[PDB]
Amino acid sequence: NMADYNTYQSNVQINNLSYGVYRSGDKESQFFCVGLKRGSQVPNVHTICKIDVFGTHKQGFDNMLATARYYYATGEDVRIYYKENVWTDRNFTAAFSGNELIAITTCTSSDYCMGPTLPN
Amino acid sequence: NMADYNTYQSNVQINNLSYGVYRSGDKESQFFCVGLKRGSQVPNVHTICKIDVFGTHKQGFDNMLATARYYYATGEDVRIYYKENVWTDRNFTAAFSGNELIAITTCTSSDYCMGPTL
Amino acid sequence: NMADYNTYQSNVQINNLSYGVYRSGDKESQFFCVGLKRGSQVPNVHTICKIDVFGTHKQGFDNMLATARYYYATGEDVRIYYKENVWTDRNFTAAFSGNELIAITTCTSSDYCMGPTL
Amino acid sequence: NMADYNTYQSNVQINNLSYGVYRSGDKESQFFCVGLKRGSQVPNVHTICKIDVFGTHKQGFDNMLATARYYYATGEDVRIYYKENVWTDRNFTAAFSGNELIAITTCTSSDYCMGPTLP
Amino acid sequence: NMADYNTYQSNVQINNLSYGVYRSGDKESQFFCVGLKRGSQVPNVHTICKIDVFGTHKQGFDNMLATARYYYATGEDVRIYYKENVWTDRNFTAAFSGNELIAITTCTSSDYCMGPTLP
Ligand SMILES: CC(=O)N[C@H]1[C@H]([C@H](O)[C@H](O)CO)O[C@@](O[C@H]2[C@@H](O)[C@@H](CO)O[C@@H](O[C@H]3[C@H](O)[C@@H](O)[C@@H](O)O[C@@H]3CO)[C@@H]2O)(C(=O)O)C[C@@H]1O
Ligand SMILES: CC(=O)N[C@H]1[C@H]([C@H](O)[C@H](O)CO)O[C@@](O[C@H]2[C@@H](O)[C@@H](CO)O[C@@H](O[C@H]3[C@H](O)[C@@H](O)[C@@H](O)O[C@@H]3CO)[C@@H]2O)(C(=O)O)C[C@@H]1O
Ligand SMILES: CC(=O)N[C@H]1[C@H]([C@H](O)[C@H](O)CO)O[C@@](O[C@H]2[C@@H](O)[C@@H](CO)O[C@@H](O[C@H]3[C@H](O)[C@@H](O)[C@@H](O)O[C@@H]3CO)[C@@H]2O)(C(=O)O)C[C@@H]1O
Ligand SMILES: CC(=O)N[C@H]1[C@H]([C@H](O)[C@H](O)CO)O[C@@](O[C@@H]2[C@@H](O)[C@H](O)O[C@H](CO)[C@@H]2O)(C(=O)O)C[C@@H]1O
Ligand SMILES: CC(=O)N[C@H]1[C@H]([C@H](O)[C@H](O)CO)O[C@@](O[C@@H]2[C@@H](O)[C@H](O)O[C@H](CO)[C@@H]2O)(C(=O)O)C[C@@H]1O
Ligand SMILES: CC(=O)N[C@H]1[C@H]([C@H](O)[C@H](O)CO)O[C@@](O)(C(=O)O)C[C@@H]1O
Ligand SMILES: [Ca+2]
Ligand SMILES: [Cl-]
Ligand SMILES: [Cl-]
Ligand SMILES: [Cl-]
Ligand SMILES: [Cl-]
Ligand SMILES: [Cl-]
Ligand SMILES: [Cl-]
Ligand SMILES: [Cl-]
Ligand SMILES: [Cl-]
Ligand SMILES: [Cl-]
Ligand SMILES: [Cl-]
Repeated sequence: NMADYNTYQSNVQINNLSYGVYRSGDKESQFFCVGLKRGSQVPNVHTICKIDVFGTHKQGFDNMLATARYYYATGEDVRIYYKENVWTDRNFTAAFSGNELIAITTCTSSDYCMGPTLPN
Repeated sequence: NMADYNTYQSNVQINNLSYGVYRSGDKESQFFCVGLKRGSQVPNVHTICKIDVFGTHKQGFDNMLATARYYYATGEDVRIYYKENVWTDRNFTAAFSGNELIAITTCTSSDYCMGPTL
Repeated sequence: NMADYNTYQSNVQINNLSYGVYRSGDKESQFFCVGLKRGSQVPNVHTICKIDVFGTHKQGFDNMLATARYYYATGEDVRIYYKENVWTDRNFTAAFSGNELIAITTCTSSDYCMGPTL
Repeated sequence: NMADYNTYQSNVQINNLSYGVYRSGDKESQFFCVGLKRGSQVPNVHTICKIDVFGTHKQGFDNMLATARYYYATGEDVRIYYKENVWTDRNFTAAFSGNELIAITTCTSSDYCMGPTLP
Repeated sequence: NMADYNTYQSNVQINNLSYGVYRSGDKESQFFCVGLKRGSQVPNVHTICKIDVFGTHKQGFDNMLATARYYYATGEDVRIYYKENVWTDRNFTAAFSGNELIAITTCTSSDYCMGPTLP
């Protein structure tokens, strides 16, 4: 069991994207946020964010951004691994969410995406 | 609300892009500007720039550039958050604008774009 | 022969890609993994990973990611060089594998891929 | 007017591209050059270059290259701002030119390219 | 002439690409190699490599790689400038080559590629 990989939404698509610069607390940050759909439906949790200088995992901001962007471009089916209730900037969470983006993997069927699932 | 996110234009397209290097004050800078339209119309503020070593927020130059270029390439509907009357180099502002680029988010209808609204 | 180039699969395709951030041991890491098919079949070794701050070769993370993603986009025949039984984090291996990604070369025919062979 | 923005070619296309590594003096450098055309014509200035550790603006090498490469790909109309008589290495300028690349902007018509112009 | 720019092959296509990590001479390195064709033929020197921590010019590894990947993608006509027999790790040379990548420029036709040429 990988820590932080037990909260995911599978077979979703990235259909919105935000990227910006922002001062939060006392730090100048960059952030991006993905908006999620599942076909014509909107998943329960639909907005996941990553911030360069805040979070449980500060590494990989540029790589995650490029990855998100590619998937937004193709619109393909992906699994999004995320972490709930991370951001405490109430201004930020009101506008986007408290969710922190952890990983994105691809799917090869309505039923299977790459990466760990809750056993079983 | 999010500081610096109260000034924006929704459902615009990035129909022109400028990138260049330039000496301003006594500092060597990089800059890019987006030119905007809303359909056949030109909005109030239509030129918005970001500069690597100047501005209210200096971070994110490369990621903001890569992002603007993506949207220039697709011609898709976006919202642009910016900050007014930032640049003090009067040669620059005359040629482009005094507007600093803060964020770019995507839009799915004339109603909804991602990010905070007022 | 070249150290670490004795183990490979030729003429497979990358049909899935994983990228994420993860704490392993005491380190904050990035990883990505390619998932492999050979046509419609799954090959013996089907999952190969690279991690920025762990491995036989920590260099080239961004360039290896960029390369994988490229071949994922095209779906072309590649030959993949890898090192088995590298990762010792048993939560990682169970979720992906213990194979470390060493190199990716291209293929012009079902008979030839670039790079050393045994 | 912006200092280095008086010299430009409008509504051209980048139809050739060079990139390489080169020792000039005792300084190891990278350079890239754009080759220009105007539809079927070739403008007065047809070769323009940027070098990572030489020139009037050493910054923005990676971004300028990515920008030029993109425009090379789409082959679209751009405006090119440059600086003449920069490069002192006579081997380099005989091989390419003495022109330094300052900026690249896009054009939405034959009448308009983004960026300043003269009177 | 430009030092290191007198050895080249014009109007070739990059038809193969290798990228990997590797330990040589007790240093941890990245390398990539382009493989070349000329139409239905294979030029005299068909494999040219660049290595991040070794070579006559160690700069520009990411930019050269990105450049070579682009031309692998398009399969278009290019001129490759290289330097011969630089690599001394015989494992590597037997597997790939001993040639170091110096520059890549684009061609408009079989008469003209960008960059310095011999008379
Ligand atoms: C492209 C450009 O405009 N560059 C100029 C920058 C930018 O306008 C600025 O960084 C964006 O915020 O500004 C430069 O001039 C500033 C500098 O001389 C500082 C010196 O401390 O003063 C600034 O004015 C301040 C002033 O210091 C405060 O007392 C108070 O009045 O606020 C004003 C707000 O501007 C100058 O604008 C710079 O070098 O930083 C000149 C650049 O050409
Ligand atoms: C993602 C992951 O698996 N990370 C683990 C890493 C990687 O397996 C490793 O870096 C791959 O090269 O390994 C970690 O555990 C190693 C660490 O405790 C070191 C301390 O010296 O010991 C390693 O085992 C060695 C051992 O040191 C040798 O004496 C001999 O027994 O061989 C083994 C072979 O590995 C541990 O693998 C790490 O801390 O780097 C744990 C990571 O979670
Ligand atoms: C991929 C690879 O082959 N790496 C080897 C490198 C490169 O071939 C080299 O950098 C090419 O420029 O070479 C290594 O061995 C060199 C090293 O031991 C140095 C010591 O400083 O000597 C080099 O040969 C010199 C020689 O010392 C001089 O007398 C004169 O002949 O110049 C030559 C230049 O080739 C060795 O080639 C290295 O570690 O740098 C071994 C690498 O595996
Ligand atoms: C944290 C969590 O709830 N994870 C669930 C996930 C979400 O609950 C769900 O997506 C909320 O929108 O749902 C998962 O299972 C899904 C199925 O319930 C659905 O019928 O089909 C989906 C694929 O199209 C998906 O398999 C999921 O997204 O994987 C299960 C997961 O643990
Ligand atoms: C190092 C060297 O000899 N370089 C030559 C080059 C090579 O010999 C050749 O590429 C080996 O395959 O050949 C050059 O001239 C070429 C002609 O030999 C060829 O018939 O047509 C080529 C264009 O398709 C080209 O004109 C070259 O590649 O430029 C000359 C170069 O110095
Ligand atoms: C974008 C954001 O929400 N930043 C906030 C962070 C993050 O919530 C945590 O770092 C999450 O781990 O927490 C703070 O206490 C901090 O570190 O300054 C306040 C800050 O404003
Ligand atoms: Ca051509
Ligand atoms: Cl754990
Ligand atoms: Cl979890
Ligand atoms: Cl949400
Ligand atoms: Cl993309
Ligand atoms: Cl304006
Ligand atoms: Cl496997
Ligand atoms: Cl010229
Ligand atoms: Cl074209
Ligand atoms: Cl245009
Ligand atoms: Cl060869």
